[PDB]
Amino acid sequence: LTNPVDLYPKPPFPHQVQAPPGLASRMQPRPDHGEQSYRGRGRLVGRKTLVTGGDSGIGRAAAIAFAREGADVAIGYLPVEESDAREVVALIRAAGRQAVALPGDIRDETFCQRLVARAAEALGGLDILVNNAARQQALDSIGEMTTEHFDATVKTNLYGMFWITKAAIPHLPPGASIINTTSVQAVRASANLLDYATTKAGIIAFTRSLAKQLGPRGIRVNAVAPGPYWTPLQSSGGQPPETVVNYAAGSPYGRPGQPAEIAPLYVALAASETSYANGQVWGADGGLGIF
Amino acid sequence: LTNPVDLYPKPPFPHQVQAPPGLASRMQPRPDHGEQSYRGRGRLVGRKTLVTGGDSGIGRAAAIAFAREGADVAIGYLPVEESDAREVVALIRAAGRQAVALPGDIRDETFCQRLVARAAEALGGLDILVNNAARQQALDSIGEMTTEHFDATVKTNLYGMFWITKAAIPHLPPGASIINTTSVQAVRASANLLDYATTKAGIIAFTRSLAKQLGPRGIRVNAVAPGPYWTPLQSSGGQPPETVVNYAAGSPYGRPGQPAEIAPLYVALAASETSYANGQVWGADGGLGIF
Amino acid sequence: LTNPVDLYPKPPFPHQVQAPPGLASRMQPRPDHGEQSYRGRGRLVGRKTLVTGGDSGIGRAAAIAFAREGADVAIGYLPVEESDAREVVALIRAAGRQAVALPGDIRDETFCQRLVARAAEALGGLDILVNNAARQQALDSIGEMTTEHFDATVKTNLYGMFWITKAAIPHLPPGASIINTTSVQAVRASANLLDYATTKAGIIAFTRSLAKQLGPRGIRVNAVAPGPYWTPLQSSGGQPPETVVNYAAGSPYGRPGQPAEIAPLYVALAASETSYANGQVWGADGGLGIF
Amino acid sequence: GLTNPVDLYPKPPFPHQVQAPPGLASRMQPRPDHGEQSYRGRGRLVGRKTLVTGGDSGIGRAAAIAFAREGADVAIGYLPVEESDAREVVALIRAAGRQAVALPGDIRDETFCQRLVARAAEALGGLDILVNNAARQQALDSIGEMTTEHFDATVKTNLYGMFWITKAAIPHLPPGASIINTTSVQAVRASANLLDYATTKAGIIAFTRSLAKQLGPRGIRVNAVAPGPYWTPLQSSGGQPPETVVNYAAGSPYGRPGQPAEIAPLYVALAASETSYANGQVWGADGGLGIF
Ligand SMILES: NC(=O)c1ccc[n+]([C@@H]2O[C@H](COP(=O)([O-])OP(=O)(O)OC[C@H]3O[C@@H](n4cnc5c(N)ncnc54)[C@H](O)[C@@H]3O)[C@@H](O)[C@H]2O)c1
Ligand SMILES: NC(=O)c1ccc[n+]([C@@H]2O[C@H](COP(=O)([O-])OP(=O)(O)OC[C@H]3O[C@@H](n4cnc5c(N)ncnc54)[C@H](O)[C@@H]3O)[C@@H](O)[C@H]2O)c1
Ligand SMILES: NC(=O)c1ccc[n+]([C@@H]2O[C@H](COP(=O)([O-])OP(=O)(O)OC[C@H]3O[C@@H](n4cnc5c(N)ncnc54)[C@H](O)[C@@H]3O)[C@@H](O)[C@H]2O)c1
Ligand SMILES: NC(=O)c1ccc[n+]([C@@H]2O[C@H](COP(=O)([O-])OP(=O)(O)OC[C@H]3O[C@@H](n4cnc5c(N)ncnc54)[C@H](O)[C@@H]3O)[C@@H](O)[C@H]2O)c1
Ligand SMILES: [Mg+2]
Ligand SMILES: [Mg+2]
Ligand SMILES: [Mg+2]
Ligand SMILES: [Mg+2]
Ligand code: NA
Ligand code: NA
Repeated sequence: LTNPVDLYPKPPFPHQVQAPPGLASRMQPRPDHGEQSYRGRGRLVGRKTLVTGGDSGIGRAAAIAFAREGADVAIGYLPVEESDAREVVALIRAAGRQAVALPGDIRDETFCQRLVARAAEALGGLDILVNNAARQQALDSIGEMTTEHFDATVKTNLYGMFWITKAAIPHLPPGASIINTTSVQAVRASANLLDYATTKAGIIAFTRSLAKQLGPRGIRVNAVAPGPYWTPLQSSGGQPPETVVNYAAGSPYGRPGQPAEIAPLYVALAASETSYANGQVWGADGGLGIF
Repeated sequence: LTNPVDLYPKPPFPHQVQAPPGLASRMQPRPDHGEQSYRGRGRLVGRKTLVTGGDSGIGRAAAIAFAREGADVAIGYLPVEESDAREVVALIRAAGRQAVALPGDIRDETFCQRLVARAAEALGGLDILVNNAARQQALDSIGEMTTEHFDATVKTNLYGMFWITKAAIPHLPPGASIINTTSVQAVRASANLLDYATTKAGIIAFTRSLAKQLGPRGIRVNAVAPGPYWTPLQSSGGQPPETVVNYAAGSPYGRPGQPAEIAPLYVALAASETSYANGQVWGADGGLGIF
Repeated sequence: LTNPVDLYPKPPFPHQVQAPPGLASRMQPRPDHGEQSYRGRGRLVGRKTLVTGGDSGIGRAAAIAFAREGADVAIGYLPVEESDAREVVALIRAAGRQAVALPGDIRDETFCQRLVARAAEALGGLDILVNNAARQQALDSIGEMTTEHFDATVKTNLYGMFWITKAAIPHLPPGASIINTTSVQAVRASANLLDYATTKAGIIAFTRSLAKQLGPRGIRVNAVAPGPYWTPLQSSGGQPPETVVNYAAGSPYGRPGQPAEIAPLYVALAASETSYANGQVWGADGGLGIF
Repeated sequence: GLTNPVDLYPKPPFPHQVQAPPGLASRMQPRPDHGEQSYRGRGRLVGRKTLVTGGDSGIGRAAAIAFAREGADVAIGYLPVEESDAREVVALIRAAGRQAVALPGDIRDETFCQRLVARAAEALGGLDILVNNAARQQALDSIGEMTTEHFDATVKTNLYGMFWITKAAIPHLPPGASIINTTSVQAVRASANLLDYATTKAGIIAFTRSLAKQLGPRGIRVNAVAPGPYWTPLQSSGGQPPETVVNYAAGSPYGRPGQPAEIAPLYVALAASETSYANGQVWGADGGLGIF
């Protein structure tokens, strides 16, 4: 037994702006993605996985967990994040599994198609897809939101997911899983996250509808809804700098989550024994009590 | 007192297919938008309103009610719907008010700006905005959903709303109202409405976030969530023809709604007396009991 | 047009505590239930209504509005609230309608039955029922919550509603309306409102289930979900005194609602024209954006 | 490897099979699968000390088996008439090498709730996983037929019982402990024939969320699980009418109800010490209804 409250760092944190998408290695403190704590138990042996945004944050924690549970792992990421991605590749390989690094921008439809084709070719198949990449850039007013800002968030968080998922489904055998990362913002819908929250609510409806389409074919589609986590998405403008300094201070634990803490949700949803979880949204928000 | 169950038509309806967006005048029965039944009582006197998709369906019922409550009304619609729109223009003027007809495709960002500008110019201002136009085209499988189909739905239902709303805010005085039409599909998320349900959940988060931005400025932003209603959106491919024949037969009333029935929600949300309703989603789904 | 933000008082409010259920006339400032501002428009002429907790707060605002819309009104309240209740009786009569005053404790099943029977007898019928009375007593820890405390909340807010509603249904003709007051606490579920939040979530499910039972029989059942409002429920222990002093200071308007502002929801849900609103939860929370 | 979940378990139609409540799993046709043969532990709850109400049958039985195989000692509550189901669970717990405790009694009685927790904690040498899973569910088509006795039995079992047990348990729970409450998709599906039941299941979610905010700061996590339709005696003893039971979940995306075996992984995942930022959550497993 461990008290979860003081298991991880609490605010205040140092001032630390990065340009998006940021690097985990440059945060203060660096996030804990489970590098030391996550121990596998053979729960996903021989599975074949693609995790978008697997270089850092929640995607990285999921990639590490999958590899240690016996799964081979391809990760997508943006080229600017190469130094974070190389760490994850090294962690996958140290677990004795195959790692594939597939950099590119999922706003580009033809890249989405190439990404899935090359992941499946490299792995000799595909049977866990995690749509986790996201753009998040806070703005206090719609007056400041250009079409370029709105479009970048929607193209990353909705179109990219649509294109990748559509390309993936012909590869996925019965027994496979799709997992989409959404956010408590889907319904908390902060004033400063107008476009982001719009997409995160959309992801949940997409998940539920696609689960009804694919469930009869033996493919399960689910979503994970984090509350506030210590990731480069936040310190590179997902929240303003002063919010980052005091991130989640007012929450029940008085601290943000660390990515390590949410990896178990992804493993549980993908595992073959969790066979009646389909169309679900599983939250991990530290007591906000949203999903 | 009237028993609502028996107040309006019940299925089965005759087999009837139209190409989208369809005409209300070609439905059997023609929808009841309140042309004979809605009596105004001075609840929106002198208001200045823009209703997208005001030619037919729910938007037409809202436009008729607004005019009879003393508001001037501009309606958007697509050019092929001119014969429906002309009826709404005549109903607005018959109530003694000013009508403005503004056909154009809201997937076009520049038309969205033109629509708002011309509505405000003609009416001498703008203080009720109703984002109600939508695309809905049922498809049973993501495998048959093209990027063109997905994009048409997202550009109509999310980008059009964003562009129109952003262009309208500089016109809106303290005390104004924005109302966005969403759907029970936001959470019912049927297998055959993958892109549509995505957008309708998005609209709710957009409403909630914008309400937190604009509430402090004195502008209220709310959503209306219809269940199934008898409109040309459904018989022009929003549902497959045999579902249209049997539309809402399984509901608690055993019948779909008629547009007339939901107009009162739009009047109540816009009324100045409803001054602490902001960020809300008000349902009218006949007992499905969703919002 | 008037800015709704500045329409009503903002905190801080004087330190003030009353023994429950409290009196509206002893609050500082006295609440606005629409005594001067609510304008009837002939929307409920000849209806026959029973409002529990109609002496003060939201129920008082609804009772004034119903009378001004042309309905006869019976109000329930606790005997110690006679001084608040007689003001409401006077306002109903000033609107030209019949008032009935029916004090008693709805935790008493036999009283619940007498209440409904005497209301219908005195009015000559019954066709709007508003279950609005509630108990709310904040407590920081379950360790301090006696069975007596938990039972008082559940018996008032769940059993009382059940008994009154069961007794009323044989009187209610097709076309009648039942409205249940719930709370954003149903899902906000504050730490200090453990028993209360339980009951308010229960009320929503009760509303939805009963709407599916009675909808087919021509009786609509709906719920209203207020956010924070300035009523004696709060300064008599519903929130601790320092919260009352700063009540809703952190909300988008920076003020709580006044009961006057939510009356239009009760009128709209009761009106015959709102005929496809059944099983709904309509929020009025000032921009929290919950229901 | 990969298995198609659609046809992993039996589909309707099932034979007519009314039981008087609370019913016995051994008298269902077919007998439910609680994971007796299939669930393999992996040392995820070693040394934990657990109390599961309604652990004789159904979802609670599946949780009990999984907890024991993951290394936890397990006390179960149930009603005396279910002794024959409970004795099987006791044997499954012991065969995993754990301590089992059988604590029959009716949780509508406040005094029994207090003694249930005291006796569970005493027998196990502590308590650090509480699963509030017992429930009453009796379908009725109209409120006119619903007596105060019927309403009260559902509310006393599903809300008051949970309240009394939870309150008595909290002084025993150390930091790192878990409380898990079983709710239902009926919390928001709110069928016409489950008026009192749906009321309580929505109530359970608000109770979970509020208590998570109370206890989270002290290191105790409070969460809920939201099943869709599962093959259990709660349904065939009147939770649904007989014709619905015959065709249970035929119209769902898989065309079949869940078997309790399938939901046990949710209870293990919520309780595990590594799942340390899950608090106040409602995790659904409804086979594609897509509710929680
Ligand atoms: N951190 C939080 O507080 C929080 C809260 C709720 C939800 N979430 C969700 O967490 C998920 C993972 O993000 P995170 O918080 O772990 O942060 P993160 O920055 O570590 O991960 C986001 C990833 O998105 C990828 N990405 C962004 N734009 C891309 C593009 N155009 N092409 C390809 N890849 C792109 C990047 O590789 C990046 O690593 C996101 O879906 C986000 O919505 C996070
Ligand atoms: N009818 C239902 O069962 C139902 C159910 C839930 C929600 N809704 C919502 O109701 C709203 C109104 O639809 P309705 O059912 O009254 O149908 P409708 O067909 O009468 O109205 C939809 C309108 O959208 C407009 N429109 C569509 N694409 C457009 C474009 N590219 N540019 C400009 N205008 C465009 C058309 O003018 C059309 O009249 C929509 O937002 C829809 O999502 C309808
Ligand atoms: N004021 C808020 O901030 C707030 C917030 C959310 C929801 N609500 C809801 O608003 C509704 C009305 O409360 P209000 O805020 O207007 O406060 P209020 O105190 O003015 O009204 C509550 C009324 O409940 C009645 N009542 C209480 N116990 C009773 C009993 N045993 N028997 C008979 N009558 C009894 C009393 O007559 C009292 O006037 C309640 O259902 C409450 O849950 C209020
Ligand atoms: N089976 C489904 O379709 C379904 C669907 C949604 C939710 N649920 C939930 O699942 C949970 C477990 O039930 P189940 O479906 O496994 O059925 P089940 O019949 O196997 O378990 C319910 C148990 O409740 C216990 N119980 C009932 N009344 C009691 C009392 N007064 N005192 C003590 N114990 C009492 C009995 O021991 C019984 O075994 C319940 O909380 C129920 O709400 C079930
Ligand atoms: Mg990164
Ligand atoms: Mg049209
Ligand atoms: Mg009072
Ligand atoms: Mg049993
Ligand atoms: Na959930
Ligand atoms: Na609502």
